[PDB]
Amino acid sequence: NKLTEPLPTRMRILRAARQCFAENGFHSTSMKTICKASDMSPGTLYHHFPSKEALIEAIILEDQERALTHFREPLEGVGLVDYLVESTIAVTREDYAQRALVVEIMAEGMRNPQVAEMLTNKYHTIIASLVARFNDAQAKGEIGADVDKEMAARLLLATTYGVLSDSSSAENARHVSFATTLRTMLTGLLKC
Amino acid sequence: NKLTEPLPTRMRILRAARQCFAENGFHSTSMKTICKASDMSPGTLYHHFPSKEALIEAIILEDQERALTHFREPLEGVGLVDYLVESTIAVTREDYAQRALVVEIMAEGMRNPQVAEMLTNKYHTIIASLVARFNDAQAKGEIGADVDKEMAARLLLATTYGVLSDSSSAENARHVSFATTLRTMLTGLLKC
Ligand SMILES: O=C(O)[C@H]1O[C@@H](Oc2ccc([N+](=O)[O-])cc2)[C@H](O)[C@@H](O)[C@@H]1O
Ligand SMILES: O=C(O)[C@H]1O[C@@H](Oc2ccc([N+](=O)[O-])cc2)[C@H](O)[C@@H](O)[C@@H]1O
Repeated sequence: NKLTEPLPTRMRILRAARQCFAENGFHSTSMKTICKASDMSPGTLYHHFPSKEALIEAIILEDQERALTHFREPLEGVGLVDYLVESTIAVTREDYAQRALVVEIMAEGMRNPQVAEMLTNKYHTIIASLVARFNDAQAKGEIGADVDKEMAARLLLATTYGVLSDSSSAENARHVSFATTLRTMLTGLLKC
Repeated sequence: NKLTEPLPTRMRILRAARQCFAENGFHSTSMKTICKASDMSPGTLYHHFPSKEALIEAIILEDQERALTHFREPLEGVGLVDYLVESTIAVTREDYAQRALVVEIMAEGMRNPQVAEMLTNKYHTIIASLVARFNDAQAKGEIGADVDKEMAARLLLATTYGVLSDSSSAENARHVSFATTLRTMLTGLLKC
C-alpha cells in the first residue's frame, strides 16, 4: 500500500511542497521550485500534480484527514468537553511548520476563491463529525438540549484556528488556566 | 494635521501597500511594485518607508488602532457581553480586503519572527484594554470573580481572528443564532 509507487514519490513531492509553501508562501512558490526541492523533473511532477492548485488541494485533504481522526468515531473513555479541551491543547504541540502552513492556506483562501472553496469542503467535513459527536453527547445527557450544534461547531472551529494561528499558543497551553478557562468557554457553548 | 504633507503621501503609499499585500501576499510584493502602485519613485518612497518591514509595521499599528477604538474607553450604555457579541458581528461586516490582509499578516507572522513580534506587541496592547474592560465589569458585578482575565482575553482574541479568517463569517453572522450561540460561549468564558 504505502510502499507501492507512485505513493512514495507522491508523498515525497507533498513533503517538499509543504516545506516550500510553509517557508515562502503559496503565491511565490513556483512548480520549478517544487521540482528542484523534490528532485523530480517537470515531466514526472506534472504526471502526479498538474498544477500548484492540485498540490494545495491534496495538502488541505491531508489536514482535513488529521482533523477527522479526532472526531470520526464516537468518543469512548472521555467526556466531550474534556476531549475538546485536550484536543485544543494538542493542536498547540503539533509540528510548527505544519501549523504555519495551515495559516498560510487560510490567508490564500481569503484572496483565492478556488482555495476558499477547498476550505469550505474541509470545514463542512469537520463540522459534520463535530455535530455527530454533539449528537452523541446530547443523546447521553451530556450537553444541553437547546444548542445550535451547527453554529457551535463553527465557533469551536474558529477558536481552534485562532489558537493554531497564534505563535504564543504553545506557551499559553503550558498554563493550567488555559485548560480551565477554555473549559468554561466550551461548557457555556454547549450549555452544560 | 491629516492634510499636512507628508501625511497624505504616506497614507496613499499605505493604501497602495495594503492593496498589493492583500492581493498577492507580503512575500511576493516588492518595493518596486509598491512604487509602481503608489506612483512614488524609489527615492521618495524610501524616505517614508525604508523597507517592506516598515510598511507592514505601520499596517499592523493601524490594525491595532482600529481594535483599540472598541475597548480603549470604559463602556457606557451596553453590557460587556452584549458589546463583545456586537463587536464580533461588526468584524464580519468590515472591508473584505482589510480582513484578507489581517490573515495574510497572521500567516507571515508564523514564518517571519520579525513580523510575529510586531503581532505580539499588537495583541499585548489589545489584551491590556480587554483586561481593563473586564476589570470594570468585575468591579460593577457584571462578570464572575474567579476569571483569569488575561487568559480569557487571549481566548476571545483567538475566536475573533478565527471568525475574521473564515470567508463564510459574514453569512454566519447574518443568522440570529450566531449572536445567541456566541453569547453563551462568552458568558461561560466570563463566568456570568
Ligand atoms: O483542521 C486543521 O487543519 C487541523 O485540525 C486539527 O484537529 C482539530 C482539533 C480540534 C478541533 N476543534 O475543536 O474544533 C478541530 C480540529 C489537527 O490536529 C491538525 O493537524 C490540523 O492541521
Ligand atoms: O485586531 C485586528 O486586526 C482587528 O480588530 C478588530 O476589533 C476587535 C473586535 C473584537 C475583539 N475581541 O472580541 O477580542 C478584538 C478586536 C477591528 O474591528 C478590525 O478592524 C481589526 O482588523
